[PDB]
Amino acid sequence: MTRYQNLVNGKWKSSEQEITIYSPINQEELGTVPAMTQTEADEAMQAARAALPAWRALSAIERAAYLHKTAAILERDKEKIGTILAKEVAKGIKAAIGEVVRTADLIRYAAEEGLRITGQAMEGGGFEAASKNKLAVVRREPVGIVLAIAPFNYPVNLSASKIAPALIAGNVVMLKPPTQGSISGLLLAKAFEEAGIPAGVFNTITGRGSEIGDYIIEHKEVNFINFTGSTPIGERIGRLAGMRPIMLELGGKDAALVLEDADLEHAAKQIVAGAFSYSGQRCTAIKRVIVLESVADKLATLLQEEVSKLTVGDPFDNADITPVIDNASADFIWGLIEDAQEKEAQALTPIKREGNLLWPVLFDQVTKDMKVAWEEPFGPVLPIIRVASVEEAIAFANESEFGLQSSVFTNDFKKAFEIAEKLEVGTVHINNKTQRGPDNFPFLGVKGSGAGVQGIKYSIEAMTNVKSIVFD
Amino acid sequence: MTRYQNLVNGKWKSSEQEITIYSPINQEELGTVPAMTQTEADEAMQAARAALPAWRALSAIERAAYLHKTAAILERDKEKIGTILAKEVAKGIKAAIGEVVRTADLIRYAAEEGLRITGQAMEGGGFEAASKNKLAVVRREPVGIVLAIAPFNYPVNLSASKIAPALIAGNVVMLKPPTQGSISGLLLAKAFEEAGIPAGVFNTITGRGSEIGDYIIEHKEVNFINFTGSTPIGERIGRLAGMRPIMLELGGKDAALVLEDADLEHAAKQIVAGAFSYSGQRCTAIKRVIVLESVADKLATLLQEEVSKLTVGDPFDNADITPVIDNASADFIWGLIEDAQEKEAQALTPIKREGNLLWPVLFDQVTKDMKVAWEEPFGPVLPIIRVASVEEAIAFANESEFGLQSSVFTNDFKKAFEIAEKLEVGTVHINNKTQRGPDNFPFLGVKGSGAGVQGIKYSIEAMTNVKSIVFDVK
Amino acid sequence: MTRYQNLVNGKWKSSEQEITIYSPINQEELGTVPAMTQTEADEAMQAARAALPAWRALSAIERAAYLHKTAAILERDKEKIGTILAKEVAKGIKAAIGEVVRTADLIRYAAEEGLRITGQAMEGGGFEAASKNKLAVVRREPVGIVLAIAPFNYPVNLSASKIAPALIAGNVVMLKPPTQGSISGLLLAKAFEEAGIPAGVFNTITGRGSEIGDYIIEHKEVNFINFTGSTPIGERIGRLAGMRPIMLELGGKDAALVLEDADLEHAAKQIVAGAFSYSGQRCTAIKRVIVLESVADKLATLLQEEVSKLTVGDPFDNADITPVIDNASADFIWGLIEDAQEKEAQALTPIKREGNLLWPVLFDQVTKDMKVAWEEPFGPVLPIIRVASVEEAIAFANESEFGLQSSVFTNDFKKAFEIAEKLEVGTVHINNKTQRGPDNFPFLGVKGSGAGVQGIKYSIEAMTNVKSIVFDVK
Amino acid sequence: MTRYQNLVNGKWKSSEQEITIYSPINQEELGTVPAMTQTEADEAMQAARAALPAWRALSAIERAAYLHKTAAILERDKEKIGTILAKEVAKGIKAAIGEVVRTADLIRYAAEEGLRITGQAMEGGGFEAASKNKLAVVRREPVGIVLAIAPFNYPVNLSASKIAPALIAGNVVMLKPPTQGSISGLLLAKAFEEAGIPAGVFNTITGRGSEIGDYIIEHKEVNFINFTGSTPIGERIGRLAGMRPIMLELGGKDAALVLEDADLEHAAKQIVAGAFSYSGQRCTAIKRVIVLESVADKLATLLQEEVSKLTVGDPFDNADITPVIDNASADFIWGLIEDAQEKEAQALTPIKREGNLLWPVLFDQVTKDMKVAWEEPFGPVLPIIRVASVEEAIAFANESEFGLQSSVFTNDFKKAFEIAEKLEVGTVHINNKTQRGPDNFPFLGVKGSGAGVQGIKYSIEAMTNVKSIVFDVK
Repeated sequence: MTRYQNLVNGKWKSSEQEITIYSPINQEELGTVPAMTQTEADEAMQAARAALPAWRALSAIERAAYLHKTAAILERDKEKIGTILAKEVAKGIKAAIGEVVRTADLIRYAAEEGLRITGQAMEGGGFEAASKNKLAVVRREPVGIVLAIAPFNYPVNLSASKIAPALIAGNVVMLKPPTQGSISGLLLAKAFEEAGIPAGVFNTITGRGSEIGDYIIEHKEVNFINFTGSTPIGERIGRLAGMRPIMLELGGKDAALVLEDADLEHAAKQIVAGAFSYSGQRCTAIKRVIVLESVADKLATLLQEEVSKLTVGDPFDNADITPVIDNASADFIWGLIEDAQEKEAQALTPIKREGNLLWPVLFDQVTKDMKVAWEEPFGPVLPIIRVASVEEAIAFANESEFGLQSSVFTNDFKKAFEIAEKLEVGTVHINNKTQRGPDNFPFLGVKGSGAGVQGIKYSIEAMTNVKSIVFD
Repeated sequence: MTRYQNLVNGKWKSSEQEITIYSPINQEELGTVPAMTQTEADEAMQAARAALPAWRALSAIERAAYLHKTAAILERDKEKIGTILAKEVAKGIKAAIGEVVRTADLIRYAAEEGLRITGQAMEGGGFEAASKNKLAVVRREPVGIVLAIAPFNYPVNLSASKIAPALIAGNVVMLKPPTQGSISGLLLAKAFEEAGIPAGVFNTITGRGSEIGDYIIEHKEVNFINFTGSTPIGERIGRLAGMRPIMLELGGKDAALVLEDADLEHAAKQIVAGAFSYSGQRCTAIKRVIVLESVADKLATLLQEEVSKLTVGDPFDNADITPVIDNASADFIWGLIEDAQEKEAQALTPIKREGNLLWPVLFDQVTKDMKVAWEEPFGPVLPIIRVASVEEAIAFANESEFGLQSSVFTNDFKKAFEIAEKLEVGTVHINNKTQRGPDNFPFLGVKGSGAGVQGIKYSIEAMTNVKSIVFDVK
Repeated sequence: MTRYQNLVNGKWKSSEQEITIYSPINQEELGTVPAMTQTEADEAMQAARAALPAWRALSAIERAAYLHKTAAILERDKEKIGTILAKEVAKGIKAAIGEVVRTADLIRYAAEEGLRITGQAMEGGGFEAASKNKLAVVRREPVGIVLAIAPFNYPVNLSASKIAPALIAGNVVMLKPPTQGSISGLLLAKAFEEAGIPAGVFNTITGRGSEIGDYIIEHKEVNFINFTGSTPIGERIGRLAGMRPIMLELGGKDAALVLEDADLEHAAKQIVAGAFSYSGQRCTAIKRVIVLESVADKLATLLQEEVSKLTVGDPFDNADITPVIDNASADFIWGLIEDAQEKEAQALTPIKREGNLLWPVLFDQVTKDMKVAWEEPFGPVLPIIRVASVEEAIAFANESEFGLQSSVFTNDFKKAFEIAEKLEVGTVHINNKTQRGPDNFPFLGVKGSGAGVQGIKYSIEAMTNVKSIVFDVK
Repeated sequence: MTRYQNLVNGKWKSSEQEITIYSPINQEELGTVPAMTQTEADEAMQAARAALPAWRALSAIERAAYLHKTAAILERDKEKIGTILAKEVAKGIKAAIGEVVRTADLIRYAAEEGLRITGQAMEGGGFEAASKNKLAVVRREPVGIVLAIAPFNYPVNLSASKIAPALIAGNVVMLKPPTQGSISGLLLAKAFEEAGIPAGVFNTITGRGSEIGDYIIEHKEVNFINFTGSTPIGERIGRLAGMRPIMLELGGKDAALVLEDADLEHAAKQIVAGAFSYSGQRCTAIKRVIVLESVADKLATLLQEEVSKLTVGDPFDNADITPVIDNASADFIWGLIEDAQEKEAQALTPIKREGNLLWPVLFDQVTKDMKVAWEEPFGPVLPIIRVASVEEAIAFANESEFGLQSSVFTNDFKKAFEIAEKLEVGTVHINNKTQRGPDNFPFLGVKGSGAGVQGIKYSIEAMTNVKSIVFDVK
């Protein structure tokens, strides 16, 4: 048995109690991570508070050098990290190695982007002539101790997208890796520690949501909460964070609005790739197709073909559809499928289940009464909703309680721009699948899909405070 | 007996139950504002949600034209608005007219600044080569409905600072005027309605807090809370908002760090002019003087002289020290003064209380144990703190619960910059009093002084969502 | 016998000699302007140099107040300015009044844009760790005396697009109104003097290009040359300026690339409006149609139908084509037409001339051998050029020695956005005619079509110097 | 006898004739560089024009990768290029190694800077309601072929400061290394070719100035000229470029204004370090001390001690003062010293010459009538000027014909910031010496000291053209 331990104040620490992690594919005992106690979690935050000053007292280029060394150590260990990440969140082996290398690239970009944050030198005289001799120098300072909470679906990539923009800002961070995927967060901590980052600048917390989960969020040293997860927990984090600054990125039901003049082969390929990447267990995925009744039949057949050519197996065979993360989620997916299937929705793809591994289901003839039309599954299920006009498509898309992303497949671009401006959403992709995209691109969700704006530049900006120095 | 009404959906409505306003000067009946209910608040919110699309659909220059007309009408009626404001919050008559003028300037600037917001057009090829043919046209969109809960100390200026940056961005607003100062907010609504602002884009909500307060501040149709007020109430609003965006401007106890190499005459003038303005009832006022023991005696002498030159009396006599707004607040300042007196603090100025009319009190020899050294009085009392080192001064300043603004009074700007970067505060004024400043300057409070960055450009960017459209530049 | 004067040092001065101005439509005496001599130009430069400091030492808000007063006076005299402008450069009355209104709006926008020029505060610690405690406050200061040389096409709009963006920056302006249109530049000067702009801040120089034309461009007091005109004079004064900053706005041969999936009725209307507005005498006009071979016949029919509805007459009837500015230009345009006609190009519209008044001529079947395919006519002539593929269209468009603008008419925007990147122009309009456009938008020409970037923000930026004030914050 | 070759299409060519390079230290043989003819320059131009589309096409990550590899190879061969550079320009050996390291750092910063270049996305709503639905995507495009010609001062660093910004912007470059320092530029080209930079995107041109040069500047294929050198040559290049964009960095007398309250001990050290780094042969070195008469004697004594500490000798052994670049410059500096010595200026340090090696000379009592007070010596001598007031100091500093940089040694930053706004320079260092600085900081000269803004971001923005793709959104 491999026993992993938390990085606290530059040191490795085990707790009295431990948590054992099991593969979502084999249920094989994968390792063990410590289960910390409220007191051991205070010690970690006191270490962070004590390491804050000497760390934000460095120049940006030195801590950027630390980040670059971490990225190099990550990239040389891509297979070692990737195989256990694949084992732990049931991800394809090429996909896991891919996110490790994409994480290294994200860390490099964040290091060189937080290294160029310039301020302002505002003047006074265009507002009043009595304040004409007052220059204000508006620079930007770290918020302090940033607590990053990572999702299971990307334990290395979303955690790093939280860590690195904080660290380059002069900002001490504490990571809480998810319960399923804590080994990956601890391997990221291993890379950070081997890079030589000072003691207390990067710390990890592992435990059970019952003991230290809400305690670390409501702590006084914590200055910024950066959370990725689902809306039930995001609502709590928003309510009990207080007046304190937060960044939440919760779920979404991204719609693929397909119109009359649309390249339906391109639309079908892009929709299936987006919808069934990582079994649909990703927040930025197409989770409903809203297509006009004129082209809906051609689109349905094309989608059926694309979904049929998807391989459904083991992660290490690089299957397209690997088993979902646990049995509770598979039960939720099966409930959504049963509700849709008993309400007379034609299933264009076979519906079958072997434990966690459940087959991609493509539903057609979906109405407003089936729950698969409204709820985010995180499973390989894709409803097809048929509407009469583009106005009904806009109304149906905007009737969701979520608003991350959308796709507006069409051929007229003034029409796509009109539709994109009418969609209550954060990002509109025209003629493409929804992505978190190049990570310089902004990433946000509106309505109940999040709070704050992600992306490297905006993440670096958000975990900082502006300070004006006003003189004559 | 004047009965004011609420601007709801472009029409003046009144409720069957009304609140009476009494001037803090004479306790004279000053008017009567509606005290409306849950359902009337629902109707106003529905009117705004219906008024969005036709107002979001307007171009920026048309929305700016409405705001320019509002500012012209506000400059037209300086004396009427100013007299009613002076009566209602016990503010000097010359400073009430000045607040109306500053409000008109603020909303002109907000209109011309919000019609000038540019998006980004970033590319993917600098991040990775597989995204080289990808353009994100990232622009800005309204949040929707904005609550603009305003404070008593500036009912016209600090409500327009929330309204104008919201309306120019494409938002529609609910204004909740303060309990004491509601008539001033309704007069600002008069100006807005007379400007021809479309129906439902500006709405006002007056009522008893325990009825239409937490209700409106947690409605599902509210998209942004913009609140100025007290730190406890700000805590509750950050709680009740949820994951909705908020701007909170809360209290602050601004420090005036005075060092040895400091021009003590200028420091004394700035400190008194900052501390005893509107009887200490601002949030960016000097509230602590932290001075090195080397120069503390000369500083105290100059401070005492200039506090003594201050005028106490009637607002219509343009007195520097007008009555405070409540009996409860007057009792709060009295309790702080009593705690300082009982604990052997050297009062350098007479302590008097003729009703609401507290007297400007300059306390010296203030220690860490008195409450006046740690609590925001919103009254004309100014403690003097003595420290033996600049590090000790920085530690004492950073022990505060508030982080709004601070002054460093010195002659060496290199060390002034050092101290300024060491102060846990939002703005540092070097050799000058703290102030909300040229409203184009950023205005924030770290710690328990608030959440969000204010200032005209910053407020326009705050009440606005990011929308990016990503497509292939093939 | 109306006599106009030059605004120099806040006062009006006439010279010994004069230039008589004749209407391009009636040849009737329109007035006289002074023919300044070199020493008078020196005195205007000296007045400007003496007025620069106190103008620089104002607030942006005060200079903006001056600019706003000028814009109000301009909009007050719409018809008085517009009638004379139409008489002097043969614009339509509606066109001339619209020009004056557009200049008023441009001055207001430039005023409100010059108030919001923010500098940056740069740190050295990102570049190297030895410079971490070193901060650069990089702001922007006026270049000094800007000389604006205006065109005849827009003698009020393309003169205020140089003066207003400079006066807001703190720069003093010397205006050289065009030879035809000099009355208009002195009528704009009257608005600036009635506004009350300080003495020396705005001065005018009307003379002969032989006596005071390279003398003013080669003066030592001039710190920025802002010129709009034709490419030969632009080449001359670009070489003639030396190291001094210049902004050249020269000619263009804007192409309308029309593709097979284009909406040909929209394309035809857009092309005709752009090509024959002000009878082709704009720099930013469609000067050639590069239509693809498949849709060329249908596009030519639609183009012929819409060129046949254009009213050819006099200004005061608001005709579409009015007489060209002078006889030399009519002769040059006639030479281009004759060359095209003898080269066997089919003329789709009648070819007729009545003095300066040329009828719009639409040429089809134009090859690269005809001079109308390459040379800019500044008159009512539009060649139609047929190509086999979009590669040949792009090659033919890029074979010109002028950049400036282009219009790609198509229905696939990922194709228009790909052709736009291959076009060697400053601005590509997609499914619309070329235009200087919202004056907030960038306006630039590449190749031989200009130097520098205009647009209100970029004009304000370019006529300023960068000043960095690096110090230590240790 | 090493034979060096020019890089063109990724291949090394040599010409028939060649120029021999002699070290300024001992007139020793360093090698020969090609002396190409005008036809070979045409072939290099054509190679770059052919390489441009494929370099423009590939993404910014890929160009940045090439630049990063060049920087790594420069780090690898510090010692080789360092020793060759020290022999070639009589640079101190540690100074030469340091220049190569700083060059690699500049390459890396420019590559990472070029990825972040983001465009605007403008709307027309706030200028006009008519064009509310119009959106302009304003991005940035390379000029084409950039011609960078380097100085002898820093033939590796001031070469790279032109190569890297242009070449990350998407431009292809060809470098004309100095006559004395060509071997160092060819070693830079060696690093670029070894990194695997594509063929034709980086070319090198060496030869006699009277043959290829001037022809090189006047070529039709050159789109940008980036020159650093002397003011007389830069003025010729400004005339000879025409309307094409240029960026010129020329000489300067960086004044050191020392005031009453200045920390004289710190000012003396800063002044001597700045004035005598590389024995006076920098453009941004302080070449002139303006000091108030009351503190002038103490400042002069401190300056004398600091100058006496300086070591004179051989570049190996790391002498502070090393032989000047050639004998013509040694004669020019000696003529300036003779003129100063003639008119009763008291030298505080021995005047002494050993052919090419000059001793540092600290002159006092320098007046307006001596040439050393107004001519740039590019040699180890600085004058001290006595003034009676701050206004007199500012007037004397602004009588110069050069802008560039200047230092104000004081203790009141509010006074220094006021003197900085009145000094006609590009950058003003408060209480520190003039320097090109963290290369992220803006570097500009304002009057006869140059044209354009350098600095890494500013040089990237200068090498590029604006492009708009205005289209309709509704």
